[PDB]
Amino acid sequence: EQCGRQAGGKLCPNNLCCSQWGWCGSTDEYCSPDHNCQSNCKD
Repeated sequence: EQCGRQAGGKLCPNNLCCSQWGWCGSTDEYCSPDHNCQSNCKD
């Protein structure tokens, strides 16, 4: 994994959102609170 609780609490590079599953991206499945985004989230 890349970030979040699945990767030692790491933040994503380049201000990307960390999804609920520990992967870095920029779309709703990664960034939305409705999808349990972990960090660098949108709204």
